[PDB]
Amino acid sequence: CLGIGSCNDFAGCGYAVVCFW
Repeated sequence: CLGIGSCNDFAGCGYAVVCFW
C-alpha cells in the first residue's frame, strides 16, 4: 500500500519494494 515502489502490496491498495510473484 505505499507510494515509492514500482509494483503492488495488497491487491489494488498501492505499491511495494518486495513484489508478490
